Amino acid sequence: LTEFNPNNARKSYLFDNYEVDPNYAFKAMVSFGLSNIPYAGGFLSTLWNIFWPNTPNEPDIENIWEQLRDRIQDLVDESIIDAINGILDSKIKETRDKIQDINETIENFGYAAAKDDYIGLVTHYLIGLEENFKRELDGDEWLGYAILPLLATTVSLQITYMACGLDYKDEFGFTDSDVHKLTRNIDKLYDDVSSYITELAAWADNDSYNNANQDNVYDEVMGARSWCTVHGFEHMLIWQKIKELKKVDVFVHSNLISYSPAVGFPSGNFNYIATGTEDEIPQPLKPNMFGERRNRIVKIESWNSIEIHYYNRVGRLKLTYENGEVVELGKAHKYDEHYQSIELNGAYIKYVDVIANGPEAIDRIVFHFSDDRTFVVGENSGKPSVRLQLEGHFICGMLADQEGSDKVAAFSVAYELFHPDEFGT
Repeated sequence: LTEFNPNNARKSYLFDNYEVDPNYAFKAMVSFGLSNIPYAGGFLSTLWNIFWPNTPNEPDIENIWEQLRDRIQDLVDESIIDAINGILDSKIKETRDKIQDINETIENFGYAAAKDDYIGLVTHYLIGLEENFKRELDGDEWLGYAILPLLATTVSLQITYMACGLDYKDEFGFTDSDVHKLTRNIDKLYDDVSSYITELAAWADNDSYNNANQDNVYDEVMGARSWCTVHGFEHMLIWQKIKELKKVDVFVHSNLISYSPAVGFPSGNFNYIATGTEDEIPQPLKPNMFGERRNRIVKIESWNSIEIHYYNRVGRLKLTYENGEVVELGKAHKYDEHYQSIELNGAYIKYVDVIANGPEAIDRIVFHFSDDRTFVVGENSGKPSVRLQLEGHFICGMLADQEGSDKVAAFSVAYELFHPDEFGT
C-alpha cells in the first residue's frame, strides 16, 4: 500500500543485542499459577503490583507500559510517542487507580462489597481498552507492529482482571449469568486479538524480508519474528490457557523461542534459516521439543582456533543435550587448541558477551551462567564486547558459521522464557 506514511522512516526490525521485556514477571508469575507464588495475597493485588511495580517508600518505577514506551521510541517519531503518553496518562493511569481502589475495598470490606466497583472496572475501563493500541491491518502495518507490545500488555491486563472475576465468583457473589458474560468477554477478546497478532506477524515476516538485503536479512527477519514472539505470542500462550480453563490461576510452561541479532560477518547459512520458515529452524539454534518442554543443553565443549595475529579466536563449539544428541557448531581443524568443557549441572545460560574482530573472526565468546560460573572461549584481540541478552529469558540455543574458514565468523543465540519449575522462584 504506497500512500502517505509518516512512520516508515524509522522502520527497523533488528532485535537489540540487549532487549527488554517489561512483561517478564507478568509472564513468569501468571504462568506459575498465581496461587503458587510464595508470600502472595489475592490475585487482584498480585496483578496490580506486576503492572504497576512499586517498592514501599522511595523509588517511583515506570509501569510496564512506560517501560515499553521507552523501547518503542526508537521505532516511531515523537508524535506517536506523544499519543502513546496521552493514552498512558489517561486510560491506563485511571485504570491503575480504579484497581487500587477495588483492592482497598477488598481488604477493608471484602469481595462482595467490591462487586459493584469490579463490575465498573470491567464495563467502563477494561472492555474496549485494547482498541487504543490496534491499527488497521491494511498491508501498511508498521505502526501496528511498533505498538504491539502496548497492545499485548493491555490485553494481558484485561484478560487477567476479567478472569479474576471467575476465580472469585463465589466471593464476589456473581450469578451464572454474570459468569457467562465474563467468559464471553474473555473468549471474544482472545479470539479477536490472537487473529490480529497472527496476521500482523505474518505481514511483518514478509515486510522485513522485502526491505532487507543479504547482509541484514537474518537480523531483519529473525528480529521481526522475535518481536512478535516476545510481545505477542508469549502473551497469547497465557491468554489461551486462561480462555481454555476459565480461570486466572493456571499453569503454562512456555516453549516459544526468540532470537538474538547475529554478530560477525554475513553468513549464507544464517540467511538460509532466516529465509525459511520458523517451523523448520533446527538445532543447535532452536531446541527440539523433548516431551512437554524444550531439549536442554547439558554440556558445552569448545576449541580455540589457530593463532591469528597473536590471538586464538573461537574455533568451534559442541553441544550435548539432555536427550543425548551431540551437535557440532563448526567442524574440526588441524590447529584447534585449548579444549574445554563445562557441565551445566542444572544451571542456565543467562547471557553471552561476544567480541568480533578482523579477519572475519568471532574473537571471544563468554557464557555467563545462572550459578555464577563463566565459560570463556577464544581471546580478546582488542575490541569491545556486545552482550546478547533478553530480559527475563535465558539462552536455549545458538548458532555458529566458520564460513569455510578455520574459526567461527558469525554467531547468534536463541532465547526462552525463564522457567521457575526448572530453575526456582
